[PDB]
Amino acid sequence: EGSFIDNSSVELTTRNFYFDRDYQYPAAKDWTQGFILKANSGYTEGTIGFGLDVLATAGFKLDADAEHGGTGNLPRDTRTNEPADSYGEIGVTAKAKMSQTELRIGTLMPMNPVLVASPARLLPQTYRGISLTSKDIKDFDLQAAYLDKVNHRDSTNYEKIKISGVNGRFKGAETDGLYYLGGNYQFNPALKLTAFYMDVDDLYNQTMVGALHQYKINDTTNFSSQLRYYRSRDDGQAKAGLVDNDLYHAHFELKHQNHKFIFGTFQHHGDTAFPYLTGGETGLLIDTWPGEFLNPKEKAYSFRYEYDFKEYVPGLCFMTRYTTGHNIYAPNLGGTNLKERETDFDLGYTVQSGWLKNLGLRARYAIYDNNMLSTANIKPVNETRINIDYTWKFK
Repeated sequence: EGSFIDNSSVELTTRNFYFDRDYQYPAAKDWTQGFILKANSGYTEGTIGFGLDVLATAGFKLDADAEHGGTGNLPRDTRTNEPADSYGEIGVTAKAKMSQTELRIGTLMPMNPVLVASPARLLPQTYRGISLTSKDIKDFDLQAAYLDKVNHRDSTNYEKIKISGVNGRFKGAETDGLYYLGGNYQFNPALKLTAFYMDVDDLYNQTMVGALHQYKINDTTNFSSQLRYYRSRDDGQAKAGLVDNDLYHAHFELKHQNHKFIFGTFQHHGDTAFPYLTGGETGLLIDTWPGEFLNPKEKAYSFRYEYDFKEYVPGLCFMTRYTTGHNIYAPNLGGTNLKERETDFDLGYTVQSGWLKNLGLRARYAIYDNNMLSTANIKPVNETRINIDYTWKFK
């Protein structure tokens, strides 16, 4: 009984994480230590191959006053509100696969343009469900899933999925489950086109379409164009209320030598905001941090620089971004035509290479403001994140 175990991988990340959200509601602030264990067995020999994945996860308090609770890093007692001394999920996934087409059941971590299990706090959020995925049809990279429960990043248990009522944009309310499906086509070597559909029962459905385009000029000098469209609405009884949003997101990139230069825009049309699920973020951006820019009717613009430092220090890498929003419609929260500001700074040192393969060191700072009412959930804030990740590889 060889492959299953000869090919198994076994990795253990250790993170030390400091999170502080300060306003001028008190600070939401903690210092925490994490442990993430992934064991994915190889595949059994045969026409069909069988396997077993394991996620084992544990967080511990280091300094965390109860009055600064509810960052996403520790759960908190629903009687007393103390953030826990410690906590841990154990999840398990089965696998089957012929060719390059696989089928999974149990803990899952979807990551596509409509849906993202959340990496953004100490521990990941997971769903449970069934996926199917396949690259066997030529040029098509596909995925589908049916998901029925969710385990949060700051919880221990599988709950029912539900929709965020942030800012009063929608009545929060829970579903029985959701599916997605889509993937993408490679049209020709420069161009690549994407399509998804996600139906969340009695809550909302969504259409995503898109296209990425590559164009090179030098060895050092490079440029891409991505144009996406998202049509968000109601499946059946619509227990959330009205959902009527059309989003257009264009995103361009010029890389020259070690520098990048990036422009984004969101353009919202319709009567409401762009909906999403609780305990996480969106499949729109890989991160955009405390400010999110999804208010109803909003028009927003984003500018980004990056600098890779190979020349001086292999592994070192820097970023900064200015993001502005407007014609924002929230009469409950102080007006039509409101606005949002953010300034992000981000410094990542990661050692690929060497005997410290996989050692991470990272600062992130954000300065977010608005002119909306103090009684909004998304509130003017200055957030700090520092983390120290290392990973062992036992096999």
